[PDB]
Parts: sequence; structure tokens; C-alpha cells
Amino acid sequence: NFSEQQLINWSRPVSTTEDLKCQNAITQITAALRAKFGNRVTIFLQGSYRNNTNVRQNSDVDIVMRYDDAFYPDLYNFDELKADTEEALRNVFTTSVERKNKCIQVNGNSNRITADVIPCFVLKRFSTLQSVEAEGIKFYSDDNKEIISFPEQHYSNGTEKTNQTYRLYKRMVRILKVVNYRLIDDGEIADNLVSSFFIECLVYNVPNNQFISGNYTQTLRNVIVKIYEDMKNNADYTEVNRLFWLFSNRSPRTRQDALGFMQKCWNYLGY
Ligand SMILES: Nc1nc2c(ncn2[C@@H]2O[C@H](COP(=O)(O)OP(=O)(O)OP(=O)(O)O)[C@@H](O)[C@H]2O)c(=O)[nH]1
Ligand SMILES: Nc1nc2c(ncn2[C@@H]2O[C@H](COP(=O)(O)OP(=O)(O)OP(=O)(O)O)[C@@H](O)[C@H]2O)c(=O)[nH]1
Ligand SMILES: Nc1ncnc2c1ncn2[C@@H]1O[C@H](COP(=O)(O)CP(=O)(O)OP(=O)(O)O)[C@@H](O)[C@H]1O
Ligand SMILES: [Mg+2]
Repeated sequence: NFSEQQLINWSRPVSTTEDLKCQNAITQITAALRAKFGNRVTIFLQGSYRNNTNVRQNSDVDIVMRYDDAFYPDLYNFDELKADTEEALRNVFTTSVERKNKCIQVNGNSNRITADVIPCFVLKRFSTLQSVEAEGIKFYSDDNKEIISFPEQHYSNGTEKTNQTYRLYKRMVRILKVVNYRLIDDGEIADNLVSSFFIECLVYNVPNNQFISGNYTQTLRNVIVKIYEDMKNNADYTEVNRLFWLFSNRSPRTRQDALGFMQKCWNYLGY
């Protein structure tokens, strides 16, 4: 239903860290957090701006604030950390600050994008897949869930795969994110059937030899068919971080979710 050129267009990043409104958000929010926490935190990005997978204009940026003085000192429970983070932001951004289940949101304006600020601590956890202790981040949601993430390993492994696949790994992720948003807008799937993270992990497990240089239409066909068949075949997919399984008992998302999503994409694209 869509031409090769249309797929190419959909595969391009829309919002990036080069955007003035993104730079403005990061600069302003960083200053507000440093005013309270100084060097006791590491500030970095995760999510679509970090991995370069944005497909929507003026997308929100995920700014991680890792309180890590104990692990990275200068050469306290989470409830207090999140409250102190909300206070630091409210002192500067006042009515634009909204506490959320998993972050503090700083709503944007004409000159800056909206940001999700994610206070967190250092996390260390053993990976049986790689038989090593892995370092990531941990935080707690307002509904009492322990949220664990490995953004550095996610970033590095995804970058490596796109570098090995003629840059098509992330281009295919972006295409599927576009299709996801369209299916949601059309009311064809629930807005939480999949997530950007889930899509990124699914495509990551498609072997590199399925990505065909200069052929977006056939590469995308290969990607959808491979994930679809793998889901029917009970495949053991890894997260992009390669430290844990995608379909582990910690995750409520299922192979059936991925199978249904692939089917909806296939039908929408008209293969
Ligand atoms: N391990 C793990 N990490 C997650 C999960 N959800 C989000 N993350 C992390 O948080 C980052 C930002 O989350 P999202 O905003 O939902 O994903 P995104 O890549 O920014 O895509 P967008 O929907 O365009 O914002 C992702 O890149 C992941 O690194 C999850 O379910 N499991
Ligand atoms: N450090 C470094 N940066 C580069 C290099 N080549 C290009 N860049 C730049 O790094 C930024 C990231 O570029 P890309 O990784 O190609 O991202 P993109 O072009 O927006 O999207 P895709 O190519 O589809 O992944 C851009 O500003 C490029 O100009 C390089 O060899 N080394
Ligand atoms: N496993 C995870 N690991 C790291 N960051 C996560 C994460 N899940 C969510 N986040 C981050 O927290 C931010 C908020 O996540 P969302 O998916 O919007 C739920 P929420 O918005 O916090 O609940 P709410 O809208 O009901 O208040 C995301 O932008 C993301 O950057
Ligand atoms: Mg995001």
C-alpha cells in the first residue's frame, strides 16, 4: 500500500537532540536539578532521543537523574529522592511540573519540549545470560513497582546492530513506530499493545542477514515475517541489552502481543 520512497520517509528521525527546543529543555532542566543536587547526580538521556528513534514532531525527552553519590562520589530512600526532585523542578518551572507514576513531567512551551525527568539509583543485578553482574538503574513507581533498566547496554547494542545492518535496524524500528501510532489513531490496536522498547527488542532479534541494503520494502517484509513466525514458534528473544530475556516472567508483555501487532502491521501495509 506504500511505496519504497514512503517507507524511506517514515524511516527518518523526526525529533533529535540537535533540535533547539530539545537543547533548551535539557539546559533548563539540568540547571534546576544541579541547583539542588550538585554533583551528587549523573544526568543523561534515555529513550527515543538517546537511541535516535523519534518519529513524532516535538516529542518528549526522557532525562534520567541518577542519584549516585555512593557509587560515583565527589573526587535516603526513593520517596524522598522523587519528592526532592519534584521540588527542585517546581521551584523553577512552577505550574508546568506534574508528578507522574514513573517520573516528574516538566511540560514544555513555545521554546522547549516537554521532558520526563526520571530520578533513580544505581542498580546492580546478575545476568545469567552473560554470567556477569550488570549495572543499570532502578526506580520505583507510585504504584509500588520496582522499575529496572539498562539504558547504556540498550544504547550500545542497538547502535552496533544498526551499524552492521546498513543502518536499517533503527530505520525499521522507526517505520514500525509510525505504523504503531497510525494503528492507535485508527483505533485498530490499544495504545499499550506494544511500546517503543518492545518494538526495538523485537526487531533487534531479527538476524542481520535479513536487512537488505537499499531495499526498504523487502527488508520490512523480512522483519515482519521473521518476528511473526518466531512468535508462533515460541522464540527466546533477548532484550537489546543482551543481559535478560524479552519474554521473562518479570514482563507482562507476551509473544501473543507481538504476533498480533505483526499481523496488524502486515495487514495495514498491504503485503
Ligand atoms: N527494560 C525496559 N526499559 C524500558 C521499558 N520502557 C521504557 N524503557 C526505557 O526507557 C526509555 C524511554 O522510554 P519510552 O519513552 O517509553 O521509549 P522511547 O524510546 O523514548 O520511545 P517514545 O515512545 O517515542 O518516547 C527506553 O529507551 C528504555 O530504555 C521497559 O518496559 N523495559
Ligand atoms: N562521531 C561521529 N559522528 C558522525 C559520523 N558520521 C556521521 N556522524 C554524525 O552523527 C550524527 C548521527 O548521525 P546518524 O547516526 O547517521 O543518525 P541519522 O542520520 O539521523 O539517522 P540514521 O542514519 O537513519 O540512523 C549526525 O549528526 C551525523 O552527522 C562519524 O563517523 N563519527
Ligand atoms: N522500564 C522503564 N525503564 C526506564 N524508564 C522507564 C521505564 N518505563 C517508563 N519509563 C520512563 O518514565 C517515563 C514515564 O513512563 P510512562 O510510560 O509515560 C508511565 P507514567 O506516565 O509515569 O504513568 P501515568 O501517566 O499514569 O502517570 C517514560 O517516559 C520513560 O522515560
Ligand atoms: Mg520517550
